[PDB]
Amino acid sequence: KHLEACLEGEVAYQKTTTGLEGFRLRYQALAGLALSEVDLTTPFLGKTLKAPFLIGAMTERINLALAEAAEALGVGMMLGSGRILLERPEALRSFRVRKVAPKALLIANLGLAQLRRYGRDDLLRLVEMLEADALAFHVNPLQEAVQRGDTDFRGLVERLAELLPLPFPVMVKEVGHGLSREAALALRDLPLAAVDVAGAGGTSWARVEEWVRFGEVRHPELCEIGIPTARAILEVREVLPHLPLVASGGVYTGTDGAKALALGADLLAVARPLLRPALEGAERVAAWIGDYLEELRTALFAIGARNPKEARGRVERV
Amino acid sequence: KHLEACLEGEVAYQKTTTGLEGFRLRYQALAGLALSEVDLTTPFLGKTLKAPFLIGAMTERINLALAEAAEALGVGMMLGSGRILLERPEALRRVRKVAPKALLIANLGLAQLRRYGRDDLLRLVEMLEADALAFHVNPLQEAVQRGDTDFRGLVERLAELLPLPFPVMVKEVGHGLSREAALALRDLPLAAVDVAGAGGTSWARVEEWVRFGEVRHPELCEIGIPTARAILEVREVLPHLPLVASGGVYTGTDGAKALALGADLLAVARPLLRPALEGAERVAAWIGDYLEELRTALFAIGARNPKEARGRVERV
Amino acid sequence: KHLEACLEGEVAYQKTTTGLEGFRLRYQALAGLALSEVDLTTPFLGKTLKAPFLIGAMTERINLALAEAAEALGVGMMLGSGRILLERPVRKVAPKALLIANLGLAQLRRYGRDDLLRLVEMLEADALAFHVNPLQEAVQRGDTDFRGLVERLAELLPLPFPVMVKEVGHGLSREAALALRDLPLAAVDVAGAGGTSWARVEEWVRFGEVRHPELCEIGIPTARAILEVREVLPHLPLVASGGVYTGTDGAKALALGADLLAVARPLLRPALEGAERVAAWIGDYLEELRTALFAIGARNPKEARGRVERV
Amino acid sequence: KHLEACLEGEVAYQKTTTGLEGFRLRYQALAGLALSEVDLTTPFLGKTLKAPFLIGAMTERINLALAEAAEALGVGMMLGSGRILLERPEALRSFRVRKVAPKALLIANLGLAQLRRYGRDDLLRLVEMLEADALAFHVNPLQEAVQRGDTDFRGLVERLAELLPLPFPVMVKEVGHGLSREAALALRDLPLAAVDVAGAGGTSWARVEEWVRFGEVRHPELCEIGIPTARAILEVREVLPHLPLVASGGVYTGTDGAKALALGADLLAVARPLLRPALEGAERVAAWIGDYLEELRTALFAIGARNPKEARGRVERV
Amino acid sequence: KHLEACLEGEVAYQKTTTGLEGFRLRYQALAGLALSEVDLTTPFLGKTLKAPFLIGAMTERINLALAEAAEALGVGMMLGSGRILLERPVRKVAPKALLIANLGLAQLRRYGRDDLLRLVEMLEADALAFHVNPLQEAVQRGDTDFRGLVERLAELLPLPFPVMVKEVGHGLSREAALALRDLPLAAVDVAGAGGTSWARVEEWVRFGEVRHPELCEIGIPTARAILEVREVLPHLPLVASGGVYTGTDGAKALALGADLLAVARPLLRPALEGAERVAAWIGDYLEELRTALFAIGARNPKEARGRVERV
Ligand SMILES: Cc1cc2nc3c(=O)[nH]c(=O)nc-3n(C[C@H](O)[C@H](O)[C@H](O)COP(=O)(O)O)c2cc1C
Ligand SMILES: Cc1cc2nc3c(=O)[nH]c(=O)nc-3n(C[C@H](O)[C@H](O)[C@H](O)COP(=O)(O)O)c2cc1C
Ligand SMILES: Cc1cc2nc3c(=O)[nH]c(=O)nc-3n(C[C@H](O)[C@H](O)[C@H](O)COP(=O)(O)O)c2cc1C
Ligand SMILES: Cc1cc2nc3c(=O)[nH]c(=O)nc-3n(C[C@H](O)[C@H](O)[C@H](O)COP(=O)(O)O)c2cc1C
Ligand SMILES: Cc1cc2nc3c(=O)[nH]c(=O)nc-3n(C[C@H](O)[C@H](O)[C@H](O)COP(=O)(O)O)c2cc1C
Repeated sequence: KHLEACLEGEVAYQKTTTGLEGFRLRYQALAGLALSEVDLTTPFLGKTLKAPFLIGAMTERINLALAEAAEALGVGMMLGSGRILLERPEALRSFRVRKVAPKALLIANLGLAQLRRYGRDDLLRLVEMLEADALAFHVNPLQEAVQRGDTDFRGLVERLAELLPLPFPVMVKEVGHGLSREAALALRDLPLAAVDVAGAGGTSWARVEEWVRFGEVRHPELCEIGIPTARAILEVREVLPHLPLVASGGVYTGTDGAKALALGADLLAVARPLLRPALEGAERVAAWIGDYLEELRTALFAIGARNPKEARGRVERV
Repeated sequence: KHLEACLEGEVAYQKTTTGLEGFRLRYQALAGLALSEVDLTTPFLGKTLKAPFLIGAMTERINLALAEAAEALGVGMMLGSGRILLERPEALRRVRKVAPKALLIANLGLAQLRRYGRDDLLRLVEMLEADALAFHVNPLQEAVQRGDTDFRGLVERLAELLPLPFPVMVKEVGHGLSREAALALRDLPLAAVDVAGAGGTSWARVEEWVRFGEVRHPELCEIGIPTARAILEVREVLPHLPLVASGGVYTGTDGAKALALGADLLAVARPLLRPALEGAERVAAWIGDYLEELRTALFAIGARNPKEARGRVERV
Repeated sequence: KHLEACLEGEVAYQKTTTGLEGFRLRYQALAGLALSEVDLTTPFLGKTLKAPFLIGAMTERINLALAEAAEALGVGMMLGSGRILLERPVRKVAPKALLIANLGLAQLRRYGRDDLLRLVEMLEADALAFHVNPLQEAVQRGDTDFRGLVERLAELLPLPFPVMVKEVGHGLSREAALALRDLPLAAVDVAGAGGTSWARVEEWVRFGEVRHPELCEIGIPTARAILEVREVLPHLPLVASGGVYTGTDGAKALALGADLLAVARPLLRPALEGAERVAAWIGDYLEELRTALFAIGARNPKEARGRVERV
Repeated sequence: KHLEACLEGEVAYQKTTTGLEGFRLRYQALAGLALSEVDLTTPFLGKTLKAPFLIGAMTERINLALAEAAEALGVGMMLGSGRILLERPEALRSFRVRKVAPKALLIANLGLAQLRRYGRDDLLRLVEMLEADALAFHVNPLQEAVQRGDTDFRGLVERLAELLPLPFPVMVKEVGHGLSREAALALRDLPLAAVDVAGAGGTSWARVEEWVRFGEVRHPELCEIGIPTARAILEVREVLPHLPLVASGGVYTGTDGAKALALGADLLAVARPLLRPALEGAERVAAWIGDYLEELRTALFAIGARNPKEARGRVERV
Repeated sequence: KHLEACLEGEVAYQKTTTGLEGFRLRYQALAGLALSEVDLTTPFLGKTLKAPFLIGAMTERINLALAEAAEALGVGMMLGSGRILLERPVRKVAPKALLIANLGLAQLRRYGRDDLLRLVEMLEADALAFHVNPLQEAVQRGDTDFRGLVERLAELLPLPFPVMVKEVGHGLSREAALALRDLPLAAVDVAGAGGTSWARVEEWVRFGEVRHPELCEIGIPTARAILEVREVLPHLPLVASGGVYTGTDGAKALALGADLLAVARPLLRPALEGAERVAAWIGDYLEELRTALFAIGARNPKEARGRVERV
């Protein structure tokens, strides 16, 4: 159903935008460097990816096409909520993807609200079964409100905070509505491995949720609520000046990814746009991502940056 | 192919603009002067042009129509990359024949200094009988085109073998020169600079259009410094070097704004491409009309010449 | 690539239409019957389908989703050109379901009597369908020779399994139907213009856009094709396909002289999402075809014949 | 719900039209008559109405506003399905409208499919309770199909045919999808008092029905099925050359009513367009209808017709 | 100026169309032939062209680009009014190519037998074409006297080289064809409405805009002109021109009764870019005309006749 909606409905934001359009990249006609010298290699969560890119979390045959491409290109990949795996270890055969992705970095996904019913061990089991290199918890009160699902988000930050110091790197992310600066403050003390701001502008899960319930978005404005990806990057970075940040949420082009990095991001993550190419097969997914990085490179090149790092600051507000 | 695209495709910028629309000219109803007294005469690169205008660089029969008009009106003209001439001296069939007096800036493009030197340059300005030489930088274009993508140490390779017999200038091809780009040139003894900013023709678009018959990465091709921003930024860094505003400065009124923001010369390329295909008379008509309005604009502004235009504009 | 284009490009016809819009169904407010009494059961190619519907030919994991649904609902299914199978040697999910193997006429120039039997064999198909498509092949720039294919079939015809001829969306004219009148075919698929234009799909694959629009709109509108072909082959069972995307349209198709409806492209996306989605699509289509036949006053696909008028 | 949909949804036909636009009225600049001499008086179902107009059937406080206006202007009125009254005689107090409409002609409404569960007496009781001057049965297989209600319309024409010869005049009508010529044939033998073709072009009850189920019309083409009001008039008249016919189904203006009459109708009936003015009160309803007849008169006047009858034939196909 | 207008103004017809859209080509999915066997070779005015195509008359450097392409592909070419040549006295690039000299009827009022021979002479043309255009001349406000021009030609006719009459885009009516039925012409160019409207081109030159739109839409649609003229001159070779801008349209043109297609304005811009560009344009046009004839079931421009129906 949710997969159906993302593929057939108007689930993207209609009024709010990532805000990246409000910034222009500083073009250096005389930055004097060679395109061949711009290196996208970037180490993330204890592994060296060939580009600062992560396939976004998506929730069976799609995962094998996504992963296969992740390996082929050398980029990371966040798995869909393995929440269903801790409930049916028999269903493990379908998230089994290491087979196609031997080396590729794989972030397992679970979602904070679950720490209210799962603990220390269960977690280890999940990262285990999947043979993941890390684990990501996603928070999403607005989505859950509109969906009318577990609507209780009390004391989840501490329940994590305590049982934290885990064997594998851990990161927190939203699902497209964004993480505010105060949200970043609430995480500043936990020893996280990284953060995914996943802001507004791309796919609105409040819309995806309503579309699943009515076959149309009945409360448009309610579903546009969120922190634009651009604002989220700036705000979160502002609070966590050193933790590696992932910009996701409508960062659908290489040029935009460059802007994302310039504003303070370290990694880019794309989800919905890969959903269709994933249905067509790994080759198609690899093609999509390949082209995205091909332009991210050219963008960094025109900016005068030799790598995702030197992009920082190379942008100005329109 | 490139000539085809500029003539048949959507090669102009779609979202980014020159930004000149963000400024209004300060109309002086009582500046108390006569239209007849506004003089466009302006000396550039060691020659006195009748108007602060340069026909933009364009790359065979078109050049003879452009030049012929350049003479007729007394404006300059930048030649297309004569890069092909240093490779096939036979095919040097030259426009001086139609343009005896007219100021002609030869064109070559920086990335070439990686394979050509001191002499070769002199030969080019020579063969053409040009009054100067212009090197153009364009990493973004070359990236999208997928051509020579190496721009390392080109500024110095020029810097050293610089002090040349003829005046030299650096220009972009429509994506613009940033203030830092102007900084990287501040030390070289250049004769002038052409900021050639975004807003007019996007060569990234022209390039993609040549490869797919359509622009596949629109946003990627809109990357650049708007002509208005480039004028302000570059002037800011090189307060005295003569500057050429080009890149979507398609009307006289816009040229006036360009000057007001800190430019000394205006340059137009693509818009002249079609009239050039129709003949010199048509090209002369176009440019004539442009200057006719530039004059009226300077007149309404209260400026007697391209110089007094400086500052006579405000941000909307 | 072709699968990519159908899923991402403007491959549907832009100017020519099926023409079904030119006809209105004769609504009988007092036909006096019960919706429950309208039966879609229809026997085709030696099997009894639960509705006069066939999943259109489409060319790997999609086929298993399409077939699984074909079984679930009791409708037929045409397989993609098994041409690739005779060069590099789904029943598992579809035990009972009627399956028409597909090959394409131009191949009889390089394959014969046996090879055919082998194909229907390997697939465990209930019949075999040859598709003709000169316009597509022209634009594609593929095998462009269609000489003597009708006879090469005509002779080696009388085959162990029922055989049918079809186009790929540009339609079969009345003269085309004449050229087939003598062959002992099991059925025909007019596959007319109005839905997906394979000339467009073909050009889109070559330029990422349709460069010769008008050239790709060439064809016989599905409505015209039904009328024309029926006119020539008054009894051979006919399949209406080519932009017959709704139940209401299917009803019109039948009313004009069709016996079966076939849908292709519209099922391509639901096929990528899985059998449940495909079954949902088709289920809904038949749900409306039934209501349409109901309002028309027809108790079955047959009584629909003639229950329509030109607007 | 149904009342909600007609008031808030796109329940009118989207592609099919009444078809009246395909005819132009024959304007007689020199028909040489006085506007004052065109008389709308027309006797229907044993009563003399002041204009060939009937308020369409609509299904509580609205009925009192509609009726009150019916009296005020001297036009008829068809009541909503009193089907609910034969099931809850206690609910009679709400259809009780004779109090406001002492004289006005009132056609009770019931709907054919009910003769499968009600008989001779029950009918008399309904016309009785309401103190109606006649009874109208409505057929609507397409609506019922889409609604998913009683979908069995077998032998309803005869069940009526036999127990017919009733104490009060009886008429058959559709609900907006129209009656075909064959439909008219199936009625040619029954001794009906009149017929309401109620064709397509105005409100599509298939759309109203789907809108109630999904909050949107999911099968547009399916809901456009029907006989355009113009076609229905011609076709039915063709079969029943003398039975008085009512043209309804998108005949929303006086000028259109004139066209309706010209094509062979005797009475015009309007429903949905009166629904909102009915919610505002009798005065508003009277205003609407008053204005409609004011233009019908002018139209008949320009046509050269002194009354609804002389309108017959005064129109041509564009 | 006129060259400027055609290149920069809205000189095409705005309301009237060629009318070719009113016909659909009869697609023969089973015409059973090979694309390779459709031959465009067609002999015209005493020469064998490789395709039934003629570059339209256009009026200096453009002509060398057009001609050079004419040779390259093997198609004909009509020269601009050489009227200016008989007042102030391209084969070099086009040695073999068929070249129709152009002059225009209204000139026979001031030029005679010899002068004509001189023109065809100087140009080394293979024939001569006179163009009539009262509507253009009216709007232009030029020589507006067209009296007795048909006879002045009629008499001094029987000329050493083949002669043909044409309009300039407003078309030749059936009666116009009647007035020519007696003269021994080599061929006719109906040059109908639907493409470039010279009344518009003319007004655009005078006001920089079309002030009397409806006045400039006056004319016989190319489709009607083909039918009407053919009707009167069942055997004289006919050229369809006037908005016949695509191969598919050319096919329709032929099907309705034309023998040759001629394109003008659409070649004007590629002509400004050079012969290669012009050749590309025409090459692509014939490439589709071939495919169209192929789908129609026609082996050559002749078998196309009648292979079309009215929509
Ligand atoms: C089909 C689909 C499934 C998803 N499943 C998950 C999931 O299981 N867990 C999660 O944390 N996010 C999930 N997401 C969210 C993305 O990882 C993330 O919210 C992103 O911001 C939305 O993609 P973006 O805007 O490019 O489109 C899913 C998104 C899509 C489209
Ligand atoms: C047909 C055409 C050919 C050109 N050729 C050259 C060239 O050889 N070298 C160069 O440095 N710029 C060339 N240019 C670029 C212009 O000189 C310059 O980039 C300008 O900013 C684009 O024109 P503008 O925006 O008015 O249109 C060419 C532009 C056009 C339209
Ligand atoms: C992805 C796709 C694959 C197809 N593959 C074949 C094929 O292998 N053989 C064939 O004869 N037709 C094939 N078709 C054509 C259809 O069977 C048929 O031409 C139909 O008329 C097009 O579907 P329709 O108009 O509903 O959409 C294919 C169509 C689609 C969309
Ligand atoms: C709120 C509403 C309630 C209705 N109730 C009935 C009803 O009970 N019985 C009936 O036979 N028709 C009913 N109708 C139908 C009308 O009498 C008739 O179908 C008409 O053709 C629709 O109105 P028209 O097209 O102007 O809008 C109802 C229509 C509306 C808008
Ligand atoms: C630039 C241009 C110049 C032309 N010059 C002539 C001419 O000298 N004599 C003539 O008879 N027709 C001339 N024509 C007309 C064409 O030969 C003919 O009228 C044709 O129908 C218009 O081209 P078509 O509709 O494809 O565009 C000219 C057309 C154009 C566009």
